[PDB]
Amino acid sequence: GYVGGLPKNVKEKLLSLKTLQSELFEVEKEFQVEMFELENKFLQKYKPIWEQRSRIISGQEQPKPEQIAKGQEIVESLNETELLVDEEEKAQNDSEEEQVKGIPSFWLTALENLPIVCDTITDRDAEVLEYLQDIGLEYLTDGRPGFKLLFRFDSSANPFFTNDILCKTYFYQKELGYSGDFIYDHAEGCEISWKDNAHNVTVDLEMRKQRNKTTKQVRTIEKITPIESFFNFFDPPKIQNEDQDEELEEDLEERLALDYSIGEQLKDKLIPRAVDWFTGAAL
Amino acid sequence: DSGYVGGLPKNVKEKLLSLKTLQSELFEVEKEFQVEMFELENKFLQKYKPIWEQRSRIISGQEQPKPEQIAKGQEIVESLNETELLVDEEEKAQNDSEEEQVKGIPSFWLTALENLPIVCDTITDRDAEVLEYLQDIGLEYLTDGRPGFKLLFRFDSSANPFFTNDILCKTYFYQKELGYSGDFIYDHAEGCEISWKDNAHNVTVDLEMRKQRNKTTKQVRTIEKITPIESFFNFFDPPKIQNEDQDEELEEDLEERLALDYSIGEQLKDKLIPRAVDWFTGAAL
Repeated sequence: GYVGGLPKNVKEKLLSLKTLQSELFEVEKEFQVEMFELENKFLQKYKPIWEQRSRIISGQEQPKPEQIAKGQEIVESLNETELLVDEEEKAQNDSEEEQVKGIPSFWLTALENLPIVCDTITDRDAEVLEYLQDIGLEYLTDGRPGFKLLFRFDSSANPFFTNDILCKTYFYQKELGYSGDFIYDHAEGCEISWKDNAHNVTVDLEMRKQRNKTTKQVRTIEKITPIESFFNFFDPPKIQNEDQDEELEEDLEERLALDYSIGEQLKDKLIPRAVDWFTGAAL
Repeated sequence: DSGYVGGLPKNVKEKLLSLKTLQSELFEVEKEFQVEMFELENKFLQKYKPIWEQRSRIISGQEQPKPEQIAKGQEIVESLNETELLVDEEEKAQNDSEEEQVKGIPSFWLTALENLPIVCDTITDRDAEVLEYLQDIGLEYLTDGRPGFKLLFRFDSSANPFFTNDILCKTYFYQKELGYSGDFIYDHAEGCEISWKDNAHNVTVDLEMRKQRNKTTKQVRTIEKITPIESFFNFFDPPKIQNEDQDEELEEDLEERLALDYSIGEQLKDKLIPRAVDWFTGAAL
């Protein structure tokens, strides 16, 4: 205030500082573009590792002796001696071992250990998550900057929906939010092609067969009511803000905070750290 | 669950070991990514250097704004709300001879630090007295030698009465390996020895003097005593370790002092200097 009340030398110097602030903001925009470029570059390196562990998880690929030995040495260095093999386990025959190809409930176990997301999982969700093979992540290059999430389900054996893959998208605002980070814009996601309502874990179901007391027509009914589930992660909050959504926008904002927290958790912890979160060592 | 872990078939344990190996490879990739980020950040620090130097010249009064920069600032003021800078008729009547009697921006950096939440707690009035002579706050990235960043504080020896050092700097150091989350993690920090002009001006100590005809020792003797005290300039001379005392005393020392010190260093580096102006006016809050 008084700095404005100070002579126009001080005001004019502040004006120059603000012009330099705008120029610095331009340099900052350049830096942000550069760091997203670098992040994409190294995400291309992340993807092979994540896909490899996903193939191991689903059982689509097998380990190798050198990898097992390296993990042995690392675990001994980690002090997490629980993973260590014992002779009683060695006694198991191959016929006993191959009864399951992938790690049972790998992701479900990992998501159960993960702090916030585990609260979202219901029993039917847990059963569904058993068919979850992989979680993949991607960055949005066009238009608004943002990052996208992918899940792969073995839809062939999945009894609940035909969606081979589900994708979830996040958006950021146009300009650099203050403090030189990117702040969120609303999110969008897929809709699930449930095979039927009984198998729809986002829904609880009622069956009714009736003869209408008013018209005396004969009818059989299939009825639906939505419920909370891990897959409420999809059907994300509709819009950041719009005139018709305001009453919805209350829930959209709250669920947006929660869903951004969930996605941030996935992005930083789970997809970059899966093994420890499965084993619980990440706790 | 230990029981479930035991239940894991030997094949499943082998697969888990392979997965942990993959996680280690991921940590290696994260190391490479952090190296690239550090180098790019150094490059854009080089690009920031001109603008920061120019604003420093403006702050010190060594340079005067041009009408072009003035008009651009006026436009940016018309944007959002900064009409505090819109110059009024009463000021245009003034003359540079009257205005330039105060050259530069009084207490620009001291004001900037005080608005900064965490660090301002450490600054005392005795520290503050030095900070009016602060006219620059600079960053350096320790590309050579141990990784980390160094902070630079500048003064005028001919102006300040406290020390003969034109520049005071603080340093922070990282471990050779990344943290678990993939971010950088810390090593012991170090600070400069302040070349105080005299102990009386020195602000990291409180002193007392006595004189005794000590019959207990039959000594006509003069004595001096020095006590460390709390002050922001304790931000320099950070803690160090000695093995035996380390595990009892410096364990808690490292638990507390290092946490506060790293928090303050990162807060300066990230929040303050890139927004050196908004923090001074307070808009950066």
